[PDB]
Amino acid sequence: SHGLFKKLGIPGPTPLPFLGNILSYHKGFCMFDMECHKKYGKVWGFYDGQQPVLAITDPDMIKTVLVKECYSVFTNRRPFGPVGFMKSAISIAEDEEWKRLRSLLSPTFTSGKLKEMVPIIAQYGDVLVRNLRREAETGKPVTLKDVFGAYSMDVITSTSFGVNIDSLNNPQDPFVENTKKLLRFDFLDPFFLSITVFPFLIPILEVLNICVFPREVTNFLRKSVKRMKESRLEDTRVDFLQLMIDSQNALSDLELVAQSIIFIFAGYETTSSVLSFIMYELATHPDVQQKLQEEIDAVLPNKAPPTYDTVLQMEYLDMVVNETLRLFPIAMRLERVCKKDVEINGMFIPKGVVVMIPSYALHRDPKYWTEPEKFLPERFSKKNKDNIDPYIYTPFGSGPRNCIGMRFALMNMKLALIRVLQNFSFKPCKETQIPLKLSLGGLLQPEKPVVLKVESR
Ligand SMILES: CC(C)c1nc(CN(C)C(=O)N[C@H](C(=O)N[C@@H](Cc2ccccc2)C[C@H](O)[C@H](Cc2ccccc2)NC(=O)OCc2cncs2)C(C)C)cs1
Ligand code: HEM
Repeated sequence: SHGLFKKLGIPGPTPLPFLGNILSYHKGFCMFDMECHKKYGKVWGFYDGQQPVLAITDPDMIKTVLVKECYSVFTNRRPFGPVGFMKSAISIAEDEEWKRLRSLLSPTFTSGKLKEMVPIIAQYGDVLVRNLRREAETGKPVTLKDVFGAYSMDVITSTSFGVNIDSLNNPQDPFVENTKKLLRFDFLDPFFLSITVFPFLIPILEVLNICVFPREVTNFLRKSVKRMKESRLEDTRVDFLQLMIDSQNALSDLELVAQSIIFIFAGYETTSSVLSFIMYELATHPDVQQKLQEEIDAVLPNKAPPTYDTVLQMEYLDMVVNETLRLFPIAMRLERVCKKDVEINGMFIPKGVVVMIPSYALHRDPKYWTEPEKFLPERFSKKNKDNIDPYIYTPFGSGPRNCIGMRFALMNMKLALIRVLQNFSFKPCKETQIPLKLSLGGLLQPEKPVVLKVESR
């Protein structure tokens, strides 16, 4: 296996027996991707254990695997460990299975359904400002992840299940406590390092009922979803939950739970993380924060409530969101398994190979971005906008397998940002880590929580 890239004429770091190039992930795989792009150029290959991983950076080639040949050859993501029943979760499912889950869940975020959620989200936006104002009162340092996380949990559960768990008023909320423990992918943990280097273990762990997701956490989610499912079949809004309930009358019970777990995690974890990164960038760039507040005041004079339409009018807010996602992409890498031998744009790719798009590296690539390490919202303005390649910058992925919650995530975060900024200003304090350093974990997260001071306007 370790002689594949050598044989095909593809550059790459020399692999070690059994480990492949996995030890290079000691200072984060993003740095590894950066160094490989600089050292080897437009394409290179490395090995995760025995698994060949081909990294591509050419726009047209990226478009070919993410869009053109999605259903035909690059249909699924890389298997990543024992998943138990979560094998049915849409993001983990493959081929035809994934195809039906996709069409089934697709109606969830139509433009019409998104608009209906605005007032629902607003209730939580109001509680968010209230909680933050308390922090502004005491003047104590604020851990963004907690407050923004509770807001995110409340929003995803209400809009998806029509149930208000009121996380914004219950700090030890079991939903957040459990969800934040759902997946702690860490290469320093022997379990995750082992299954990544030796995939043959996966089948064995599945028999043993050993899962990457803690049994205690999934049990909790399973019970929680059942409860909410009941409250709906017993009471006298077509939402995520309804869509799945309707299918049952070919979706099985655990299967419905599997999708629910994906939505809860994405709505809570992924959303609150990006909000934290955005507020960090705003606190360390007062001119950007000041300028953003002015746009909001101009569009919504005297703290007027935001609306679906006015959210879309805010050009700078959108430039700020996009720029933060460029520097801190939750998708540090995008991947597709090559499920059959094929050539694309002049390059041959053997079956079984994992094709990887080093997003984090491409976003900081000194060919497409001047001053790549700088937070400059202007690069996304109408003027410079069209000069950004649609396949170099894909924070939500692209093609048939892209983020199904993209429009909801952008709308929800923007609603939060608006309410918060039309009431407060965030400033860095003593507990604020600057520069901000990312953890080496599998998911996009800073090493120490982002802490900031909130001041009332
Ligand atoms: C060595 C290798 C295995 C590793 N790769 C990475 C980066 N890459 C490329 C990944 O595909 N990492 C994977 C991942 O994020 N997979 C994903 C889609 C994706 C791809 C790239 C960037 C962001 C989202 C999806 C995985 O099926 C998971 C599994 C899961 C279920 C419940 C709670 C947490 C996780 N599904 C979700 O996390 O959906 C949540 C979300 C929805 N939108 C953004 S995240 C895994 C490790 C789970 C980190 S470690
Ligand atoms: C700012 C927040 C978010 C970001 C940055 C984001 C980003 C991504 C990315 C990069 C992928 C991988 C796509 C690919 O491989 O091409 C993904 C997949 C997915 N996301 Fe998100 N996401 C976010 C929020 C959400 C939310 C809130 C939901 C749902 C409510 C959601 C549901 C999904 C699903 C189900 C998938 C898998 C799609 C499939 O396999 O068909 N995401 N997301």
